[PDB]
Amino acid sequence: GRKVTEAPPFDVNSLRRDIEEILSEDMSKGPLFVRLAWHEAGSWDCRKKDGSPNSASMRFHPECSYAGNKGLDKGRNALESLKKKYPKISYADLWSFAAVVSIEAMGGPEIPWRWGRVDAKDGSVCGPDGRLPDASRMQDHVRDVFSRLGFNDEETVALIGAHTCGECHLENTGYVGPFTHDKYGFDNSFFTELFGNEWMLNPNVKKMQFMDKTTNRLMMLPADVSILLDDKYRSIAKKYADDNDYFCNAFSKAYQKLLEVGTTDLKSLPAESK
Ligand code: HEM
Ligand code: NA
Ligand code: NA
Repeated sequence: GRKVTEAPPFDVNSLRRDIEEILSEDMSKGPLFVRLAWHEAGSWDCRKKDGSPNSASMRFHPECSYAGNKGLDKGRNALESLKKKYPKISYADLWSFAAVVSIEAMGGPEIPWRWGRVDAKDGSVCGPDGRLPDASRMQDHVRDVFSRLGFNDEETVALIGAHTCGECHLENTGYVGPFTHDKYGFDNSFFTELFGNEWMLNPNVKKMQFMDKTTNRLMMLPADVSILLDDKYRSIAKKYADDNDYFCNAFSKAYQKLLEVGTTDLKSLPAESK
């Protein structure tokens, strides 16, 4: 084990500023980068110890063409110019970093980030499909997926609270709309809106989704509203709705863990780079 501290081969403080500038020109890329890094880690099986998480294996087939990753080409493409500018960064480090920077940019927690991920060089390391969650399914499927990733219920609910930011796109997943009225803010408001609305069927979307009664401008997936139906998940979501600092600190710990599954030999930044 034992902590290793070392300056990375790239200029992390300049890289962070370049990412922030991308976000200031196009805030929609912030939630996109958070989803990108999550899908790159979401292939993990903590039992089989496979799926090539945190390795930018999503840059290869078949993983890049799995339905759960549709739209993430826009995320990969959006970082190619920073890859060229900082050529000593791995794609895996760049994706994960861009996600932690995005979260901090949207007013979210400052999430500790370590470097050293090594990029997949071919498709042979890609694990199979059906590792990413199915939005059309409910709480048992959610628990099955998050237990396979190595998370408990408190970490599962906190991670799903990332839908505080961003929105669904019909062209990517057949789902449409934001989860909150502040989609470029990172806070507990996915839980506030979840408890604070009556969810009804949206009759105008072919894939089954909900809308809020009050405005019809929010949406929830079946997997999202399954947090209300599971007694255990509901109790945990209420704690997060009630206490944004507790939600932010739970999300920070769980998202760092996510961006580190199936990794070795990671390095802490020198206090001044972090
Ligand atoms: C039950 C588990 C989850 C399911 C079923 C799920 C499903 C989805 C779907 C279907 C979208 C819409 C994607 C699109 O059309 O562009 C989405 C967006 C998003 N998801 Fe998830 N998700 C889950 C968990 C998570 C986790 C764990 C995170 C991160 C820790 C995450 C973060 C995001 C973000 C940030 C967006 C917005 C992307 C953007 O605005 O481009 N999700 N999710
Ligand atoms: Na992967
Ligand atoms: Na929000």
